Formats: sequence, structure tokens, C-alpha cells
Amino acid sequence: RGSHMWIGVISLFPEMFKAITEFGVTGRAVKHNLLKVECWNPRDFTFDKHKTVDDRPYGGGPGMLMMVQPLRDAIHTAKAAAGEGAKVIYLSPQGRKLDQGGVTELAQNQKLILVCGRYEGIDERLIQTEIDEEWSIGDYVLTGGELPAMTLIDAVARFIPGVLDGLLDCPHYTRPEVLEGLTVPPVLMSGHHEEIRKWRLKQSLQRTWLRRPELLEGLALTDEQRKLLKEAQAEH
Amino acid sequence: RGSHMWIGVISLFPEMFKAITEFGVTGRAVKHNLLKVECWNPRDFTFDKHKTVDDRPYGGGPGMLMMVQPLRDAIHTAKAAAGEGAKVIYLSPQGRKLDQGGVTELAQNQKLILVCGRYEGIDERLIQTEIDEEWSIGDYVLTGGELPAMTLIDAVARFIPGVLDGLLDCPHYTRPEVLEGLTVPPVLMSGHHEEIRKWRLKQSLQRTWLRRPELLEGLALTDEQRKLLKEAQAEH
Ligand SMILES: CC(C)(C)c1cccc(C(=O)NCC2(NC(=O)c3cccc4nocc34)CCCC2)c1
Ligand SMILES: CC(C)(C)c1cccc(C(=O)NCC2(NC(=O)c3cccc4nocc34)CCCC2)c1
Repeated sequence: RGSHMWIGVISLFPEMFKAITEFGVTGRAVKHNLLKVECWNPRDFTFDKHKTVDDRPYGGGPGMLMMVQPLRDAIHTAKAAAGEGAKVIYLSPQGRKLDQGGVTELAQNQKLILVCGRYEGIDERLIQTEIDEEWSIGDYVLTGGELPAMTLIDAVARFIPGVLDGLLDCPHYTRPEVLEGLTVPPVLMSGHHEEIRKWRLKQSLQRTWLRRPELLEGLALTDEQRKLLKEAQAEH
Repeated sequence: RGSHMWIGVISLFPEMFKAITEFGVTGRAVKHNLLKVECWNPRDFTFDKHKTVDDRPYGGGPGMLMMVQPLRDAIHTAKAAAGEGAKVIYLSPQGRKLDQGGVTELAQNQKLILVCGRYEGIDERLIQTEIDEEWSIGDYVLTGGELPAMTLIDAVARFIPGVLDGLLDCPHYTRPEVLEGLTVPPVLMSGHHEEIRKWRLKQSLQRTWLRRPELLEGLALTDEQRKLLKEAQAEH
């Protein structure tokens, strides 16, 4: 149309992204030219014999950093290929927390460049001069930002035209009817779609309430949803 | 010793895990027999001609589910290979939030089995009969649980003996001294390691304070850390 999404990746390990470009939903999205994922490797932007990509930190210590020159130059080549208006994102443990709202924001960009850290990360000044936003997938210690980048790609790809609420899912049941002695809720077997709808929405709201209450803090629930939630809170 | 960690994976797309078994820190950990990652594919546990792995939900609707039989039987084969005492984890959007504390808990298990969902997920009753715990990497909509599983593997692998605080990092600086006109904080160039230590710890605490305050809510800071934080709060 062209609504195809383009995502550039800066990574020391571009072959990892096969995990999203060759498999599943994203893989089908790449096969049908709805998503293009392009990788540039800082290892290819070095000029010494040994293709060095780490550097010592000013101040000393054991924590190596990504070498500034090969990293910056990969970013620039990626910006040159994106053309005007690509948003550059540092997958960073000190970034803004990723959540579904954040995903919808990022999905509104047609060109993104993802920068994946290694070692203890990248020079602070590279954030000022090259990074537009910093995003984190959660508060845990990883060894690189590739997996966070792929998670991020997977989440945004669902907003690409041609690829196909905010609360937790209701329980799902498939065959068989009785599984190790455990039976499906009769309402789902009943065949009355209006009782099934009310139950599924009510169970969704109770799950959200019990297991992730904070997802409710930003919604104004519908009349029906407030009624079904109040019932479920009392029945508990 | 044997302290080698073993992680079984149940996935419709086992080839994705090459992204952690063939690259980086985890790849070195697999090459040196410190971590073993074994995959079983529900597609291999089917008995129809077309190797069907999805099923319709009781209650109707467009949301397909993982078919119970091939999934359950892959889990069982994985449990049989683990031997006594493997913890089975469903990577699930309705699970307990992953955070560094959670990672250290999970890293205390020598055998883990990771179950990765596809479609809208797995039968509720399979959680009662086969899943020990449910874990989520964050509040966003993905298309499968493989990437969450790999993130989880990456985080726990750092606790394997032979592979090598809780606050956000201080800013890092490497060469060059002046980068697009931006200079390194003089203290890092100074060569006095005691001033460098105090600065790095103080900047770490301010970052944590400003960008992720909630990481402070579970610590009793040291005398030095409380002093450096109070200073930084006033200087802001
Ligand atoms: C937050 C807290 C747990 C206190 C903490 C403190 C200090 C360091 C780290 C840490 O994990 N540093 C290592 C690196 N991690 C990530 O890149 C990374 C990690 C997590 C989510 C992410 N989302 O995008 C990129 C992410 C950074 C550069 C190389 C890997 C984490
Ligand atoms: C929480 C909220 C955003 C409201 C929401 C509501 C409803 C569905 C989904 C959703 O993403 N469902 C799809 C699946 N997602 C994940 O498996 C998954 C997603 C995120 C983190 C994870 N950590 O481990 C596995 C994870 C589940 C089965 C196939 C993929 C998310």
C-alpha cells in the first residue's frame, strides 16, 4: 500500500533474528513482504585486524563496553538505509518499561532501528547523540539486548496491516470434555452463545482483578463490565 | 561437579532456540557442557496424517488453542527425561511477573521444563495437572512463548557455576575522551579510584531513584548508599 513495516537491527549476533524472521507469525509476515528486518553487525564496521568490538571503560573495572566507533557507524549506515524519520531505540535495562500501551505507540512508526547492547552496554554519550528512546522489557539481568529486541518486534508486528482486549484472558478449554477427571464448565458446552459471552467476560475481569489488578487502573469499564466485576468480587 | 543446569523446552518451533544455544554467553555455556537445552515438539506427538497441533475451544470463537494430547505427551516425555524433581513452568501472560528476585528463585532449580504456548494458549486444566508455576516476562501481547522462554533461560544461565547489583547501572563511558563534543566526567579520567567508586555508586542510586524508584522499596540501603542518595536527591 505500502504499509509494510521496516525494522533495522544493530546487533553483534544478527543470526539470532532468524528466530523471528524464519518462524511463526513474524516469519509468515517476512515471507509475505509485510515486514522487513535488516541487520547490521558492528563487527563489520571495525578497522583493526582482529575486528574488536568491546572497549575498556574510563574509570577502570571489569565491565567491558561496546566499542563506540563500530557501533556508531553501524547505526549511521542503518539510518542511511531507513531514510528520513526512523526512530532509533536502545533496548536498555534503564529504559521506559514496555507495556501494551507502549507497544501501540512504537507500532505507529513505519521505520524503527533497534540497537541491541552487549557487555555492560553502550557509552552514555551515544544515547544523547544517536538514541531517540530507551525501552526495557522487564527488570531482570540479561546478557544482551537481542532477545528484548525480538520480543519488541513480535509485539509490534501484530499492528502491521495484513497480519490478521487489554485484560487477561478468561480460562480456555478444548478437547477433551473430561481431562484427567476435570470437566469443562457446563456453560461452554451449553451452546447458548449469550451465556458464554457473559461468562467469558466475567472470568476475564476476575482474573485481571486477582492476578494483575493494575491493568484496571487505566480503564473506564463498560456498564456491563462493572456489573460483572462487582458480582465476581462478591462471589470471591 | 555436576552443577550443569538442564532445561527442557516444549515448543512448536524448537529451531528458534538456536538463538540461545549457538550464540553469545549461553552458546559458550552450551559448548562447555555447563547448560543443556533439550527441545520436544508437540508436532512429533501427534497421530493424525496432518500432524494437527491446534484445536477449537469449547464455547466457539476464532481463538484456537494448543491441542491437548500432543502437548501433554511432549511434557510427559520431557518429565521422563528429567527424572525426579523437575519444575514445569508455563510461560504465560497470566503468570507471576518475572523480576530479578524471581530469576534467582528459578535459578535454584537444577532441572526446569519450559512450556511455550502458541495460538491463544493451552487448556486451563493442563495448568492444574501439569504446570507447577506460571511466569510472565511483561504485560504485552506476543504471538508465542518461545521468546519469553529464551529470555528466562538467558537470565537464569548467569547463576550456573562456571559461567563467569540490583540497582540500575551508573553511566558508562569508553573511548573517545570527547565524542561529538561531549566529554567524559573528569572524575573518571582522574585516576583516583576512591573518588571513582563514590561517584559510580552515587550515580547508580540517582538513576534507580529517578527511573525505577520501586527497586529501592525492597532494600535496606547501606550507610554509604543512604548518604550518597540523600546528597543526590538534594542536588536535583
Ligand atoms: C534493571 C536491573 C535488573 C536492576 C539491571 C541492572 C543492571 C544491569 C542489568 C542488565 O541486565 N544489564 C545487562 C544488559 N541487559 C539488557 O540489555 C536488558 C536487561 C533487561 C531488560 C532489557 N530490555 O532491553 C534490554 C534489557 C544491558 C546491556 C547488555 C545486557 C539489569
Ligand atoms: C497481559 C495482556 C497484555 C493483557 C495480555 C492479555 C491477553 C493475551 C496476551 C497475550 O500476549 N497472549 C498471547 C500469548 N502471549 C504470551 O505467551 C506472553 C505474552 C506476554 C508475556 C509473556 N510471558 O510468557 C508468555 C507471555 C499467550 C499464548 C500465546 C502467546 C496478553
